[PDB]
Amino acid sequence: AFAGVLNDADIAAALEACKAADSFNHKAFFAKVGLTSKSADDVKKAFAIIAQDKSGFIEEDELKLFLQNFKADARALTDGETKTFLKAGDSDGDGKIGVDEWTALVKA
Ligand SMILES: [Ca+2]
Ligand SMILES: [Ca+2]
Repeated sequence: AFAGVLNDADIAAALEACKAADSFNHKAFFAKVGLTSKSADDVKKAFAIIAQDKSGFIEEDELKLFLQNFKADARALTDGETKTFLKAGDSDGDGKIGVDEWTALVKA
């Protein structure tokens, strides 16, 4: 779903690095996959994908499936990984990650 925004090479290496359960770190994934250097238009396309439906937010259960947006058969994040990722992104603490949070998080 990221064809045209992120290259396959980086996506391959990013998934590879966080292979073992609990090895995931969103900041490392962002950097390796090439997200932090993308335009505002691509960063919003990325949000629309990860957020799945049209609730306008990345709900926790959606976050858990973060890696699958890149590779269909990727593993789901662990409860631990999901919580760490959510905690760092959910600035307003409403339990989910909205667009502003996403934009900001990608800039941190
Ligand atoms: Ca959603
Ligand atoms: Ca939030």
